[PDB]
Amino acid sequence: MSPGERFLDWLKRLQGQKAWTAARAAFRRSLAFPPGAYPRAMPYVEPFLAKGDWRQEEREAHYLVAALYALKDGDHQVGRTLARALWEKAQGSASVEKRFLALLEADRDQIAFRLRQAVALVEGGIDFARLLDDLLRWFSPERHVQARWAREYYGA
Repeated sequence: MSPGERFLDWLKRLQGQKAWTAARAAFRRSLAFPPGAYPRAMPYVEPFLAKGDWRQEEREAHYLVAALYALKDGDHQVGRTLARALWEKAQGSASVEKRFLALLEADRDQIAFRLRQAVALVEGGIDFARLLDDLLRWFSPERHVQARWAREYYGA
């Protein structure tokens, strides 16, 4: 499995437990703070991160995805990437495309905010496994993830 698929399994397992209500509450509330900076969400993510070796930016990626997953009430739709979901949303609103481009152009200080805004903007579920795999590689000098998102958007 990929890091994204592994984390998705973890989130799905959590959502199936009685502790979900509390977990969702923590993840949802964490959207008001920088990823990885909300204490109550930590007990629900650290046990997972402990199984691997991560850099701070990578831990933050997991926290942000958990928060966005909760925002969408765990509606994971394999194959429906955020880029594709944004294209669908843009058909009814041309301005959505400018938000999409700004998302692709976001740097370390803008990505968390713009990603939360983009997920909140689209209708329905998205692929949270691919979302994490992509966020984890977002800062590659090549910007290959960004180019692929553009491919998915204009390809739709």
